Formats: sequence, C-alpha cells, structure tokens
Amino acid sequence: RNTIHEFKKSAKTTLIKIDPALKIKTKKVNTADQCANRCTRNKGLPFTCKAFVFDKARKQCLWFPFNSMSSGVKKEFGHEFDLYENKDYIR
Amino acid sequence: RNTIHEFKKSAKTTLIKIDPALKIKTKKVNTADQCANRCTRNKGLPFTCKAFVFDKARKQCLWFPFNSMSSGVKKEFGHEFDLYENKDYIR
Repeated sequence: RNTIHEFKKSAKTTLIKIDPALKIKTKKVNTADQCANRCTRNKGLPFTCKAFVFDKARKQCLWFPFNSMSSGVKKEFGHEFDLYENKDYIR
Repeated sequence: RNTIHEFKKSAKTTLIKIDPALKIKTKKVNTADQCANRCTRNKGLPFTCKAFVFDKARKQCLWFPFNSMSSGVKKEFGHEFDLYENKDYIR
C-alpha cells in the first residue's frame, strides 16, 4: 500500500526546471502518500515518474520524469517543499 | 528551524504496535523539537517518518514509519506520551 518508503527524501527541497520545455504533472491531493502511490504506478502520467515534490502548503503533488541527477532539473531550497526521489533511479 | 508545527498533536497519546515485527527508531534527546526535526528530515531513519511520539518522562523520541491511519499501529492513552503526526500524511 504505502509506497512512499520507496523514496529518498530531501526536506525543504524542490526541483526547478533547467529546461523550459520540460513537462511535469500536478494535482491537489490530501496526503503525500497519494503522490507516491500515483508516481510508482505511473497512473495518469505520460512518462515514468522518477520523483515527486509535495507542496506541504498547497497539499499539491508535482510529478517529475527525471530526478536531480539529470541535466533537466536541479534541487532548490524551499520551506514548503519536500522532494522524494525513488530509490530505483538513484545512485 | 522548528518543524514541530508541521505536526498534528494528540496529547497523552502514544502509538502501540499491532504489527508484530514493525520497526521503530528511538533516541534519548533534550527536546521534542529534535524529534520533529529528525523526523521531517528522515535523518538516521531507514524509512519515511510519518509520526513520532515523545516520552515526556524519559525525554525520548519514538519515530514511526506509519501514523494511526495504518493497520500496523493505533492510538493508546498514556500520561507520559504525546503523539505528533505530520500533516503531510494526515486526512
């Protein structure tokens, strides 16, 4: 059920686009567990979700097709954000 | 700095294991703020901390990979305990 444990967490961290034409999916939810479950299952996503950011203030999921290791995005500090990168695509 | 406000508090409450082999991490500390900070950052924890209990008497943190909404644990009254569940995985 709870797949959030499949991710490595970077607190107060979000991912910002380095590439202007990079698409990411978003959705207002209730819990971060919904973000993780949708990510691992790739449900409703047009790409393989490798990581997601949870906006703790808006209660919003940000699904990404790449993690911090790619050239398309990079980490950025943010009080209201938590970054979750699936361990499957890390290191 | 003080991430404890990211949690919903249940006074005089702890979480008891329903799951026989559910692992939790513990540590004697000085304040409950240390527990909250270590939890939101997942530092030193092999899982995603969703909640923590503070033993007010021993000054000890109990970090949990699940909150009361999961079948693996449930609330239990206790004078010396305070339960803190992160709002990110609540409701």
